[PDB]
Amino acid sequence: MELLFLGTGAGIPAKARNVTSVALKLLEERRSVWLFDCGEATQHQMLHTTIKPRKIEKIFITHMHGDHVYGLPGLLGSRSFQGGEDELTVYGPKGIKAFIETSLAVTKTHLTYPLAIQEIEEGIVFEDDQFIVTAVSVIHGVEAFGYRVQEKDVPGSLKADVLKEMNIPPGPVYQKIKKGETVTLEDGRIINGNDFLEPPKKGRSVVFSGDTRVSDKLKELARDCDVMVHEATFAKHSTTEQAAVTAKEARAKQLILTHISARYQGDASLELQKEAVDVFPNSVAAYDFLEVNVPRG
Amino acid sequence: MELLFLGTGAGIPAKARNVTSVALKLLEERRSVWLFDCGEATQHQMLHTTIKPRKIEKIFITHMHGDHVYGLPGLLGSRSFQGGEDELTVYGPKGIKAFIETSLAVTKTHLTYPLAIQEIEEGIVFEDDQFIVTAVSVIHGVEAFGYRVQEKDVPGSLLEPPKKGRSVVFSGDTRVSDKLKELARDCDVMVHEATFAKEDRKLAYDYYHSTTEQAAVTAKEARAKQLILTHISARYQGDASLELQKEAVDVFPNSVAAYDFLEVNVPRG
Ligand SMILES: [Zn+2]
Ligand SMILES: [Zn+2]
Repeated sequence: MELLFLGTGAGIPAKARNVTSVALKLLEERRSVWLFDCGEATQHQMLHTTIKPRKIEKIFITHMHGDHVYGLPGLLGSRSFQGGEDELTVYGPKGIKAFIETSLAVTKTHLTYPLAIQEIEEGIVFEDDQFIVTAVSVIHGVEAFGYRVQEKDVPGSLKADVLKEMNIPPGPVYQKIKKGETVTLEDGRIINGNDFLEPPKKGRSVVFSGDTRVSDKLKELARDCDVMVHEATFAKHSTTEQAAVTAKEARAKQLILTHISARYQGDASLELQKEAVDVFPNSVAAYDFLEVNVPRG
Repeated sequence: MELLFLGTGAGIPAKARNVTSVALKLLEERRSVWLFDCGEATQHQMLHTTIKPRKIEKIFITHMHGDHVYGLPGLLGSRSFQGGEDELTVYGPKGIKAFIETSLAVTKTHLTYPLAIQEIEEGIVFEDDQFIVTAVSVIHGVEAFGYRVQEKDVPGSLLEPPKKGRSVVFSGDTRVSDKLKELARDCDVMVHEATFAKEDRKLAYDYYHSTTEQAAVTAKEARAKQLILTHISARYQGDASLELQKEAVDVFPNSVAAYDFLEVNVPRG
């Protein structure tokens, strides 16, 4: 699991930073990538990476600002042009449906894959046996959402070499053992499946703020998360400091600041980082193509 | 008057070429720039030029395919973000209004300048005392147009010799069209798509595009003075693009394969 920042700017594109988009790579976990926001030229940034449109499974939009969505039509179109056939779901605030459906309609685009669009509300926006994503209205009167991607604890992996070494060849019995069932082997031995499973893997979690302002809702949303990705500036100081205080109180493990305006160049960026670091040591001022690993434990 | 190619690639963005957009720089003639088509990231390409969003006075869209229009919302947005107050007019086929209006409404974008959207029809789309811009239906499946930008002739100045208006023709996306060559009669510069190589007449037909040879032949029969090939598939970049060029050169000597950031001057003949 890794975060690959495709665009870390704000408002409008700059040679140094494209408008916002962060890729949550889950190749090992689901053979896919999930995108958080999708500003114009996001697919162009991807051309400089190993990420292809076909690998994108989901796209989550935090706010209906142009610098967060104008890259969607193009990305959806390229994925179709390239022959992607897997389903893709877009989650976003009200208006995302119209934006997408109207764009694809006027450009006479016929997708080669199933496309699901969900206009979200505070609560659980997606869940399966592996992950659960919750969305929260961060700022009191704002049509923006923060998201928490929570990887669920993973059942302990099977100690297959030990089984083979006990002369228990791969097959149906492996499934029962995996479930913790007691099994009767071909030679008559009785084996307790649980004795052959490693401890469960604790799920990791990444939180995406969606707005520069902070709140208690943000703090609780990010409680004990591995990485908190926050928008540091408005496209137009204490903001960063507050983000850092929030991460500290929420006990997040790492704070990454993105959505940095042109006003901050070169050293200015490092000063932004320093502001956060003074409160929360493990803080980062993201930059385009930065990649952050999210290890278990 | 110069042509600045911002994006010369076909269908989808490639590291080598971005999707379609050609800037007709008229700084000396009108103190502005006109854009023909606006694919995604056109504004990003502009960041590598001296052209700023506020200097864009008009945008002409050949057809509604994404690689020719997805850059509009961003560009219009940036122009506003940056304080532009001059009117901007966007011309395009039916649906262009819905595309732009929806995009701006869902993002609650309030432009700092007046925006006019003209859903065109074959014929004259714009005319003032200085220019006459005409559109003609081309062959591309979806409703598509080709454009001719005709600078009007002017009397000499206090006397100076008269000035013959220059002309530039844009094919947009299309299969070989007679109406195009007919509209492009005696034009100074013809910008024509060449999505496929000479020997790919079949693929060209199927995807409603043209070949290098077909473009060259159009220029030749229309008596254009210069031909510029654009909308190149990612299958011919680097020196392979030179091969495409040569195919054209063989029919029409004055032919050039465009590439991102290529700037071509349009001299008064
Ligand atoms: Zn095209
Ligand atoms: Zn087309």
